Amino acid sequence: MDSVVLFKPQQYSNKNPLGGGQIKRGISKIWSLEMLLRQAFWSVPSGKFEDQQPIFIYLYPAYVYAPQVVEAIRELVYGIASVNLWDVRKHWVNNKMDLTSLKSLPWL
RNA sequence: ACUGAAACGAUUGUUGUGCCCCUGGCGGUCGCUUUCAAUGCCU
Repeated sequence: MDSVVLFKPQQYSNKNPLGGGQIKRGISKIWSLEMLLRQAFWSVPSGKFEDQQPIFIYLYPAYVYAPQVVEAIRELVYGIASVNLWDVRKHWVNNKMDLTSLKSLPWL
């Protein structure tokens, strides 16, 4: 449904029968709660989020995190600044291309 | 039926339009066609 999923509901499917009138794709009732939780807690559009060209970065652990590191990664993923590459450029041609300069910039 | 069978990111499009290798410039300056010569010899 256009009111549930984050992208076009009605495009060609290899999973629906070929030449059939079932033109809408399927979603598990589980993934239907998940797409609605994404509308609710990321505040993204229904049926139209894909046109924002969304690319997702997932920050998986090196097997284990301590409780303080999961709290640190909370403070990041809910608080990270929307990156603009112009000043990341500026703070790196200044500082003589020492990449260690990036460690200190206001990323939050 | 290989999460299968068939599967064009395609169609159209001028690196375009204007533009003076331009302006100025003495082949110039100096230079004796010169030097020597019996219209001559006899009546």
